[PDB]
Amino acid sequence: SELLVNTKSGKVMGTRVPVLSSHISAFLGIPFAEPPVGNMRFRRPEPKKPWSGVWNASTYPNNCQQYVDEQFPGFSGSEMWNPNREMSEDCLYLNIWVPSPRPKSTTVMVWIYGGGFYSGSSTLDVYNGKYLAYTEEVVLVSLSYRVGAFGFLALHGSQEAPGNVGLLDQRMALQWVHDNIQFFGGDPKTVTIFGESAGGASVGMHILSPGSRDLFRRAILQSGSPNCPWASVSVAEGRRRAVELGRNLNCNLNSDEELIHCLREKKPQELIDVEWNVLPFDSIFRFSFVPVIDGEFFPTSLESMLNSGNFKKTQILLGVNKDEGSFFLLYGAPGFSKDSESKISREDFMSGVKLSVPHANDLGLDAVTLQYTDWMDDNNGIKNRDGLDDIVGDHNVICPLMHFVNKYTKFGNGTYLYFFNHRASNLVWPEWMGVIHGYEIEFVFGLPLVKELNYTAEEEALSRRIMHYWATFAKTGNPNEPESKWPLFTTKEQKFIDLNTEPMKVHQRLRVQMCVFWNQFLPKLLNAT
Amino acid sequence: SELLVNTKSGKVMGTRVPVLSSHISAFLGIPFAEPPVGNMRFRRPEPKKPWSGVWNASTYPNNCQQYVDEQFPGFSGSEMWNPNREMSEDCLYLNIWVPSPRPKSTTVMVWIYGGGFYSGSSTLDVYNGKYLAYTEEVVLVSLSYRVGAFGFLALHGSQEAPGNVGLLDQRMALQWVHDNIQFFGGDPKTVTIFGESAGGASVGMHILSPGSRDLFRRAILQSGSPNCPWASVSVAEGRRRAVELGRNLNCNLNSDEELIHCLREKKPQELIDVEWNVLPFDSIFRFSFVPVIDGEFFPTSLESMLNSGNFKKTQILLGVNKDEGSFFLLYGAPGFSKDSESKISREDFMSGVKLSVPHANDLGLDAVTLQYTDWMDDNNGIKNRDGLDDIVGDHNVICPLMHFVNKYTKFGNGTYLYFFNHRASNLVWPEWMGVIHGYEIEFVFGLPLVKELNYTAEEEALSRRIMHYWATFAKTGNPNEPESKWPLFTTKEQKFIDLNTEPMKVHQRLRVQMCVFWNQFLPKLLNAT
Ligand SMILES: *[C@@H]1O[C@H](CO)[C@@H](O[C@H]2O[C@H](CO)[C@@H](O)[C@H](O)[C@H]2NC(C)=O)[C@H](O)[C@H]1NC(C)=O
Ligand SMILES: C/C=C1\[C@@H]2C=C(C)C[C@@]1(N)c1ccc(=O)[nH]c1C2
Ligand SMILES: C/C=C1\[C@@H]2C=C(C)C[C@@]1(N)c1ccc(=O)[nH]c1C2
Ligand SMILES: *[C@@H]1O[C@H](CO)[C@@H](O)[C@H](O)[C@H]1NC(C)=O
Ligand SMILES: *[C@@H]1O[C@H](CO)[C@@H](O)[C@H](O)[C@H]1NC(C)=O
Ligand SMILES: *[C@@H]1O[C@H](CO)[C@@H](O)[C@H](O)[C@H]1NC(C)=O
Ligand SMILES: *[C@@H]1O[C@H](CO)[C@@H](O)[C@H](O)[C@H]1NC(C)=O
Repeated sequence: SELLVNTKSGKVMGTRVPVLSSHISAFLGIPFAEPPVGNMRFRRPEPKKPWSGVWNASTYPNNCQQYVDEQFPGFSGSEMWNPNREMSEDCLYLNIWVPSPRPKSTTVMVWIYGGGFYSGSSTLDVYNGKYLAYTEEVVLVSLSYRVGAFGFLALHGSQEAPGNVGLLDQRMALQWVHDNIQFFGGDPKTVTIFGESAGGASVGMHILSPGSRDLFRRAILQSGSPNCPWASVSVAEGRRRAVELGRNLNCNLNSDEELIHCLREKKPQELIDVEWNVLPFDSIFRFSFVPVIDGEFFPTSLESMLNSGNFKKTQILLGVNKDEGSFFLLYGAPGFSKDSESKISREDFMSGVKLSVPHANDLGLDAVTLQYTDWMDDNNGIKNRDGLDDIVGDHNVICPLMHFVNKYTKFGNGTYLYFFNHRASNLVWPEWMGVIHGYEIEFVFGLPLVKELNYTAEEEALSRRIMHYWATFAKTGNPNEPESKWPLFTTKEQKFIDLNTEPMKVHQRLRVQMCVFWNQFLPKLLNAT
Repeated sequence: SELLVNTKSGKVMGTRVPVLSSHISAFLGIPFAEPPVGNMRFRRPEPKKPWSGVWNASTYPNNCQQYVDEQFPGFSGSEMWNPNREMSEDCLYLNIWVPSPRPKSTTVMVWIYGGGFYSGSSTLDVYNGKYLAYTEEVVLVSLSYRVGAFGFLALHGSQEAPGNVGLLDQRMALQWVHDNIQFFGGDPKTVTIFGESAGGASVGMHILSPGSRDLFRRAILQSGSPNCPWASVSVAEGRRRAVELGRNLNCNLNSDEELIHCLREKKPQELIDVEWNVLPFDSIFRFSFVPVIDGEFFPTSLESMLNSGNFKKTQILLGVNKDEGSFFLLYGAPGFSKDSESKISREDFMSGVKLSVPHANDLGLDAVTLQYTDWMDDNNGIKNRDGLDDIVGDHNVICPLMHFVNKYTKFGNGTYLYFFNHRASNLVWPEWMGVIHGYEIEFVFGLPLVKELNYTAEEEALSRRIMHYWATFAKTGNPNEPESKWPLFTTKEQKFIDLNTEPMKVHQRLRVQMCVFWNQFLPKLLNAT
């Protein structure tokens, strides 16, 4: 039967799912690791022990334990991102959408979700892979990995909580795909990993880490880079946050063994309740438990790895959205509100700058403020709001990604850069937020093709165009069909294209003026002072 | 006789001079101090001893000893600024143009020339006061003062070469005007001092210095402010440069007395020959012997004086030209030439930045470079050239002046700001230089009214308009006739007007973006690092 697949770990039974007046196969909730529960919490993952009989893969699995966004109860804009399945530490499963009839050896795409390493679910409606798998004839896989303390508590030197285990979960899923995707009709030698936000940083981290490189062929990074200021911490900071977490739960802090034991006896929600109390600074776009530069998963600092060309050399396709920063200003910066135009006063602007660049001294803050202020109209509420939006987006997403693309392109085999600037016609978030962080995902996964979702014909066309770009790239290493051509990004010309409902346009040096400030000047200033 | 005036110092005989098909009286070469020759070199000036008989004031006096510009022999563009009379240390004289018939008590304007405190002559063709005196019915006076080492060698603590003596020469001339202008038909209670470049800085210095304040009523500053980075040095730097000058002339440096004695035995040209060798840095728009913050002429630092409102409170009219920096880049920056378009490479740009901000460390240089570079087109020769032009103009003239105007306006009785951006149709300097430092002078002095000079009718109209603005301001403290109105500059609105052949336009916050960088950010950065 088409819904029955025998893998190296055992047999799995899928289910037929309808999609755009047709059907395909779906194998949901396939385990790729032993449940990281009990004495295994914080530990590196273990491969799932093979099973006898048939594994029922007809329904979505549980979501990992995580902070749940309750800032706007009942509001779909924020709740569509929250876990939509019961949460549980027993959450290491993957999902696969397979075209019908089953392919023999087709292109494979593996999705990595990414809410700042503290949130994410492979089961969100916006991650339904049936549309992409069906439309582009690719085997679509979505994995999962532990987030929050569960996946990133780091007490370097300890083997019980070494850190980066959430990344290792991802790696184990990729290993499983590499070993078994052939049985689902996928070609294990043509696997493209792609993710957004922390998922985008994750993709880049697998490109960097020696132990992950051989597990995939190509990569796509959306609004996220491995070198993002929020994507990793030093072994020392990781340890500090781990100890501080223990302090919040009245744990014995005499030894790593004492701390870990205590943390393992706590219920999942107890860790989540105090998770945010360990951040070192009052800030936005900063998360508590994230990957650590340990000398193992990451041999050396990310910058020296990028500079020496110490990473997987292949083709990459990546880009950013127009207003990456708006979402984070809304959730934490004074003056912003979901139901107002959020015009910002000169004072809230300064408070925003402080929250946006927590690690900066006064001179650094002045440099930022000067760089983003229109001194011929410094009290313009809209300009202050948009200025902060750009500050947060440039610092946390765009400029770190541009640094990565320029460093990578020097050794890579092909780079394609995009700038997504289309605001969906059916967004429920206010207009001032613009093209929000994470909102290119629905186009990548083809939601606009679903009539009931109220997208415009132009948006459906955009989705199809993006899906075909992503799938063609995954298949050939070039988004262009062998129409206007998406030029290759080169060190010299640095071309990129815009992704919107208007006729494609090619541009050059994406926000270069600002990124030179964030990538070259500010770091030098903070280091000299 | 109309050409005979009895002053408190003796009788003087003037001469009738033709002007625009008419005539007026001119009393040229009137001495206001004892010749600062011999043992008086470097000393404070002494009042001229009264004389018996009639002083022949029919011809221009000698010009003070100074460096002579030979960068373009035979070229009028540069030579029209060189001394046009024999040079001599016996140069402390003033010139007066009086309307005919002689007024009884009319508005007085005193011009102060200013080539970086190292050059200047009251006899230049562009300083002919007959046009302004005649056209506006004002008594026009042009004074003189020692420049170079002769007027500013400073060995603080010594009474033989205390420094600032060139400023004291100016003061003595103003004292003479205050005491005797009534006999020429001028009203000593309505004297406006005005000057350009170092002359503009001088005007501001008389506004600041307690001992000069009571000698005039109003002030006009053109392309120069007292706080300019090149307008003054500390007592320590002044001493260092004085000693270094002695070192260049093989002087005994055991004591101030030894050094001064040696310097006084040297011929004037010997000091001038090595004058430029004492600068501390390789730089442009920096001069060797300039005013010193001595605690006497200047009670305290200029900034604390400006901040505490410790200065003469009256009305001021001041402004700048569009391309203040071009002239200095041409004479000293790599890549610039008088006969080429001077497109600058990225490397010469960096060399230019270094020469423009000599006192800055590498971080400071990077900040400047970043601020003036268009990173979407960093190798554009014209943009690099224009960028350097702006850097030099903003740092040395415009931003220091804007800082002065904002500090002054807080305590002053009325401020009028202008931005001169008309390039004369008959300039012989290349087009890339634009509206050059010092080129608004010919319009202020009315040269365009002279047909033989080949100006356009529109330029004649502009000159008349400017002359009437200057004279009406000198007379009433308001440039506007009791036509489009020149708005008052206020701390709040910060309005100013443009001066060109096009219909007057009012603007706000003159180059505020750049000046915040130069006046607030860069100083803070250099101080923190
Ligand atoms: C990506 O790598 C390929 C192969 O390493 C580059 O193309 C090569 O194609 C052949 C090998 O398969 C060689 O014979 C060619 O010489 C080589 N291409 C050239 C002209 O050097 C390809 O250029 C790389 N693409 C990018 C964008 O770097
Ligand atoms: C940085 C946090 C994110 C990102 C964007 C949004 C809108 C919500 C978020 N919590 C989230 C939640 C779940 C998820 O899968 N991705 C993301 C990406
Ligand atoms: C800073 C030096 C200057 C200024 C502008 C020019 C063009 C020449 C200059 N040497 C000069 C020479 C004589 C003079 O009277 N003024 C000036 C003003
Ligand atoms: C598991 O499979 C059975 C059929 O064997 C069926 O009830 C359903 O698809 C799954 N059970 C659940 C989770 O309801
Ligand atoms: C489409 O529009 C209807 C009615 O306006 C609305 O109720 C519905 O929520 C929209 N579609 C979606 C995304 O549910
Ligand atoms: C000085 O005055 C005399 C007349 O007394 C006359 O020769 C001329 O105006 C002046 N002399 C000079 C400098 O030629
Ligand atoms: C006016 O033009 C003539 C002829 O073109 C030129 O020789 C002269 O120099 C100009 N006028 C001046 C400033 O001398």
